[PDB]
Amino acid sequence: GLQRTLVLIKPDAFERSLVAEIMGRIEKKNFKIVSMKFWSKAPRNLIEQHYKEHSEQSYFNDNCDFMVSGPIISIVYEGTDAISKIRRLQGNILTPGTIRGDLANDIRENLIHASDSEDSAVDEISIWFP
Amino acid sequence: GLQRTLVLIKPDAFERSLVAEIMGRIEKKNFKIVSMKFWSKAPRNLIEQHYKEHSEQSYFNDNCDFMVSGPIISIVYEGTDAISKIRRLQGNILTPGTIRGDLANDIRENLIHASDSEDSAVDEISIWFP
Amino acid sequence: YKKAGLQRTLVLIKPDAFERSLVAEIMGRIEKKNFKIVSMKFWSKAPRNLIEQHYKEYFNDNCDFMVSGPIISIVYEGTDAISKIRRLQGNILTPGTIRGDLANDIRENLIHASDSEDSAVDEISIWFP
Amino acid sequence: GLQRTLVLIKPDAFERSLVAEIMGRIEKKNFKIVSMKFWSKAPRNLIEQHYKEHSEQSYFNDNCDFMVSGPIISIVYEGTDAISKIRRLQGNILTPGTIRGDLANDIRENLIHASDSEDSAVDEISIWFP
Amino acid sequence: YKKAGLQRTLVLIKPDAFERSLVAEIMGRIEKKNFKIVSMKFWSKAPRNLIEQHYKEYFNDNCDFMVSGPIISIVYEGTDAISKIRRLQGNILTPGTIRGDLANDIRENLIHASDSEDSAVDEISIWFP
Amino acid sequence: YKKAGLQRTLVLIKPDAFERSLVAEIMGRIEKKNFKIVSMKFWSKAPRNLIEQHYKEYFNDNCDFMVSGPIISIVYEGTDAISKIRRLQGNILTPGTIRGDLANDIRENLIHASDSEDSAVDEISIWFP
Repeated sequence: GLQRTLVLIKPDAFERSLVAEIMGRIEKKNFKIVSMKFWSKAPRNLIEQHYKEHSEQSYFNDNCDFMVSGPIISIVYEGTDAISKIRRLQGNILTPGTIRGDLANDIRENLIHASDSEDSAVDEISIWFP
Repeated sequence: GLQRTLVLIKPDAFERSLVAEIMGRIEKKNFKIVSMKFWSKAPRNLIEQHYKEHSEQSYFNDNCDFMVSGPIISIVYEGTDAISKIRRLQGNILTPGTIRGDLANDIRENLIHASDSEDSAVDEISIWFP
Repeated sequence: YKKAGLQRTLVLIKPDAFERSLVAEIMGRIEKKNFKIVSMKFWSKAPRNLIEQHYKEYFNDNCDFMVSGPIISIVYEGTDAISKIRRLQGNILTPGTIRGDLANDIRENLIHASDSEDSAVDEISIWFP
Repeated sequence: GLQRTLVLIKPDAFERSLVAEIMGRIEKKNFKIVSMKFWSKAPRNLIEQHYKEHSEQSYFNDNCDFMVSGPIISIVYEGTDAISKIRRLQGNILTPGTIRGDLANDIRENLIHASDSEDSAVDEISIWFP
Repeated sequence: YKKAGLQRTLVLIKPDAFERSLVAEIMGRIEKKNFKIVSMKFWSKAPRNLIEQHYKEYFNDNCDFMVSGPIISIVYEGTDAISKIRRLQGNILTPGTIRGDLANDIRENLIHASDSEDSAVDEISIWFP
Repeated sequence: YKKAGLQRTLVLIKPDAFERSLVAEIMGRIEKKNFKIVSMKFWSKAPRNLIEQHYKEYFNDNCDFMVSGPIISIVYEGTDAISKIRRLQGNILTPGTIRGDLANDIRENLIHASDSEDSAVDEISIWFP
């Protein structure tokens, strides 16, 4: 059962030279790249539609400022249970073995975003890959 | 308390060039290779005695076809709590940090098999290493 | 984004890299050498057109390989980027290099990097007008 | 919220050539080295003040003998939630993805020690870095 | 199993590799170069006999090392496998190679690879009759 | 601790290595070549003094870099350690080496290793009297 999920490689991954290292972990898990776009500086409006459900929260503007402070890469990966499986690779900073667990230490500069559900994926994918 | 467990490196590991990568993780955990046999194409009868407890299940024939579609390696590792420890390294595809968690994405082509118990180990070891 | 430099070069990550899951491995070596990405473009199957202009010099046989699977064109920036990355690409006989460590075929060699300032300019023009 | 924790790289890491591999995992998690001391052979009295809460336990002398059988490195790392985060990287031998999980197989020769609490950290840091 | 080629060579993964836990590291470099395994044999302690025939040319001192710990003999297949793998083995002074990156001793050098077509044939015969 | 040898050399892990989080990566390559650590010293900011004596030969510009961020001085021991580690350090153009794979600047080059027996002795004296 193939699925497609959207993944974002945040500006901090570029600053810390962890782009290849992050994509590699996903690649080694056997997921394929269907679509890919490189953003030297993603358009703010595009960032705000993506994080719109956090529109009423405190760090919304900062997270937005951050997502626009460096290049970004948006990828559409394809694979079996891709959405759930990749969301797990991403993990969290308190779980070693995952991407955020082994490489991140901030809840804002967390190197990567992966769709968390089917709806979220279809919406997220339509945003960066209309 | 030393133990010996049986490990199988499945055909997909060869197709995907992950043989060294899998053995390395076990090696780095400090387990030693006691016995090793390389099978360009393991004999089907040997495969069926090994998966005989699944003899009445749907994917039995397919899993069997798969295990005979490429080379295989059978290894007997030795170490403290080897059986339980290695079974954990193997893990599952939903748990990053483990072998199946970081490299597999199918419940059939799961790159590796590790004995799941003492009895299973003694029986499995007598099968590939009579 | 420190990486930045005094030279711009074109890199092509070939289909075989995708089939053998070495895309990251390859990009990692360049990234660790501290070169930055200026432009990047992914093609599920680069246009027959561009492949022809690029190698415009068994021509059709290789062209077929470069069009089979997907490719990624990248523009790297850094000091002496052209030469340095070329050395990273290396060849099938030189261990320590990308082709040296990961490839064993003169056509299916995983990656392409501009060999000269002239090449780089034309190559960047073909993939990034 | 920065914190400082104390970390010890045990003699076995040296024997097994895993010093860089262990420090690398901590480094990649983005923690910085504040202080560092290399001990060809740490002084026994220093080892006993550190493991003094185990003074009445069976393996106390052995663990002590071991900690003095090879070189050791004491490091003070600094980062956000450093104490808790690094304690997690260290993990245990039953949890792959962590340092002990991927590289250790003995509860004594466990390659690394990381402070387990703030008090433990302040005390441990005053011990090796008075 | 694409790897396949036009040449067959013999590799010996020495005891020190096992003691230093570099067996996988070593096999990985060859596997990433895309060479396939044809034959493989593990010896908890290769026969004194075979060690003698192999190096049949301080002879006894080295023979002792090759018989101390375990060894793994492997037959690799690929285009120009003999030469290519030999270059991967390299030497103690050449970084980027197996011996170059991982060894620092002329006897205890982790791995052996056939140096020529003739050698390869005889070596494969000794370990894989 | 087998590593041990017949030669002693001095290594400096520069500030850029810390900023780019390559300290372990660098130390790992030497450790895998099986060299052992004899002496080691971490400096949050090595003394202006020592930097001057070391390079005592734009002098002030480089001295500033070596004093900006932290550094780690290490004394490695092994057979032919001086030469061998020097080769591991290599240069910006040689892939497979530390500078070859990870650096792209003649000043900010991540690591320093004694180039000769004489150098090694003086360098070890400056950082480890």
